[PDB]
Amino acid sequence: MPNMNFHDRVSVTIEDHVAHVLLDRADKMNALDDAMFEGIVAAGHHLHSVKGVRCVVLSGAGRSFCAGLDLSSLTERTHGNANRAQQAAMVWRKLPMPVIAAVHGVCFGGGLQVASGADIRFITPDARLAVMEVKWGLVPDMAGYALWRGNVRDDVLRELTYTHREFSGEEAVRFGFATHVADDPLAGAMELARVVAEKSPNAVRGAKTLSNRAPDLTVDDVLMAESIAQHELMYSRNQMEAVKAGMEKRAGDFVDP
Amino acid sequence: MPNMNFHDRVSVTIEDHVAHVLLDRADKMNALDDAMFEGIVAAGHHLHSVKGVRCVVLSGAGRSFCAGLDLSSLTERTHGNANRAQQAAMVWRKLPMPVIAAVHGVCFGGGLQVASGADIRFITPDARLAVMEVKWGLVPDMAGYALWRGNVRDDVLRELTYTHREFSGEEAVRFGFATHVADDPLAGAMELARVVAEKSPNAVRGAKTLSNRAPDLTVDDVLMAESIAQHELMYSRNQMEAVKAGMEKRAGDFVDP
Amino acid sequence: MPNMNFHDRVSVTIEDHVAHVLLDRADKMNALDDAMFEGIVAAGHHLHSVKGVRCVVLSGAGRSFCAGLDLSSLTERTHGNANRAQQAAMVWRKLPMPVIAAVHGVCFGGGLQVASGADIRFITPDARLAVMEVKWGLVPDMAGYALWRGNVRDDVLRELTYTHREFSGEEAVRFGFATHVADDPLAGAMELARVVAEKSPNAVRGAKTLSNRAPDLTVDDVLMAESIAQHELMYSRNQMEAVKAGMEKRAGDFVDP
Repeated sequence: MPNMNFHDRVSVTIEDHVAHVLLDRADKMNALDDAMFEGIVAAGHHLHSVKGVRCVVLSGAGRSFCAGLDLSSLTERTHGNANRAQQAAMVWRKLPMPVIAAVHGVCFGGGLQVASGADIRFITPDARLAVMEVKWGLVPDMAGYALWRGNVRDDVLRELTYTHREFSGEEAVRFGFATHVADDPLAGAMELARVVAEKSPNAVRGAKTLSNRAPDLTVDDVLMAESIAQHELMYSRNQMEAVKAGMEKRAGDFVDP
Repeated sequence: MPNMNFHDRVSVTIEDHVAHVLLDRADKMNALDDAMFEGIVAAGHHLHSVKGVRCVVLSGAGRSFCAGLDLSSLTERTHGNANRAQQAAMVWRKLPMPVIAAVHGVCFGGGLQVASGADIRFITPDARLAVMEVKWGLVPDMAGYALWRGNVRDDVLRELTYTHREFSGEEAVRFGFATHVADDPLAGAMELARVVAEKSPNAVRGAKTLSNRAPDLTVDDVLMAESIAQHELMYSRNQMEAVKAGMEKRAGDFVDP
Repeated sequence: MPNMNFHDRVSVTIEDHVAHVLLDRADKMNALDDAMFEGIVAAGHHLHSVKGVRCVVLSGAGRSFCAGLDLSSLTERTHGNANRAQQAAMVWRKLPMPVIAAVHGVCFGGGLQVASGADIRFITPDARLAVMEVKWGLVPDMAGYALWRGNVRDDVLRELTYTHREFSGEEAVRFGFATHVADDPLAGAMELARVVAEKSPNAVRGAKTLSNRAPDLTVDDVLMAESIAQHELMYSRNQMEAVKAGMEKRAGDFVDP
């Protein structure tokens, strides 16, 4: 408590530095209508400014993560570098803290892109996924081409996009669309989020930022960005605490930004 | 019919929106002489402007896909961003429609790069491949460094290039040089090409273009290119048809660009 | 003989065109103190200008490759695009010839980044590795984000960095932190280095340079850099020798740059 609800579509609860974001339209398999878009983007935006949130778990209520877009202009940048549909996925990558998704049942189209905004994905072996867009005469346009490219082979992605074929959770892990197969992906994500929540929050945030930016920089610039990030951390209060806690084999007690 | 023949080296036949391109110099294991280069580049160029071709299958006549270069200036850009040797591989990636290669027997050097121009590769388990160039005191210069990098690990590629060692079709799939192991790679490629040929041709083409360009763009630019591509598709005639055919569980009837 | 020793921390010996670089502070598990940094960077620098070195093997004395940083400004570029800590890893990637690392025991933090500067890594199945930095409230800043990105998935790297968890040599190969599992990684690296040492040294060096630069170039520029590199090799003396030796089924006899 509180259960924070956005647009009757997304619920957020926070405990012990972990936020759990739940797509909550179980009766329509969390399909992406207008209010679900608003709900997702608003939930992620809210989380920018909650103090002390160190990790996010993102999952779906009911039987599926997200059945994709609901049947019932694009180029305008309404959310910084994104449009609204793209932000539903991108807000997770732009959050300063890591996002761990837990995927079960169907995860199609927009739903697969939204999950792909997370840092890391747990999934059931028997989940059903698809890069569904070509079926509707469209292309993936909710940031998939920016999010998939560091995890999925070029050939695999072209195939799955042109055929829009379904693949399982097990295949998803092997293809790079998910990170770990688990019978209870929510339990695995929550365990991992707890672990993340024990670490220096500044260091975790700096790492996320480097992971986010390094693919698009030249080697020279990666090197400078590493050194600039390390300069904010070295000899700071939470860094000296990490070392001390390290040395005393205890958990660090950190100040949250 | 017609069997279109280019320079007595490459044959192209088209049926039900699928073009089959056959390297046809079986008696020299489709080795890359001057006429084979001309033949390949001319065949790919011809296919730019054939209306209604929705997928290409690329394969070799006789016992091997391509034994590589035939024993018996480089920097000049004769084919847009490529020289002639590079275009033999690059023409497949620059074609608006997907190219599916089917690889068997030997596939060495230039032959491996030509195959690597395709979107997707089927291969026999017992094929023999090699990044052969270092053996001749050369480097791979027929676009391999542009084509391999989204499918093959950095470490794997440096090793195979420096040692020029042979690897099997099974290894090729695991390393990322091919997509699927099949006893009859041509039959698998043709099946996949048929599937591709059922889809909205505009959507398939937009997807290929995003897959082609997204690795070299910043995140910001990937996002804009996604939205710009989607804007050409949404509410167009073939997109409305895809949705309708989708809804009526039937095959779409599309107008070819 | 000679055993060249740098700062009492690194030993280098050269035979039959292979340099063996040994981190030699076995009694502190080759941990990275001030002198070890100096030792590494000086050893790599020396190797730039030794004529006839065609491959390098990098390994650790005693029980571990490198236990990482020793407890007992960052942004200044002291070694071209790197600071000193980054150069301990980067010098291996900037050397004109390939570097093959052999990893056993513990390989943590800085030690993992140093190994990651090599082109290719052999490792024991039961090695212990970790992206350790978050434990000390830091981020990886010894070039890991530039070196890991062509071998390791985005999701895997974010996980291992945030949790700083230990993973085995077997896992390392599957994750992309190492290339081959071997019970005797030094014996495997030395065998591979011998093979590399038989090849045209100009061709091997050109290949390393393309592998190094191609990830950061546009497709257009990769194509030009391939053609420019090939132009230095084609019809040169060592290239004509490779072909001849090729044709006569013998080892090439090359002039070293």
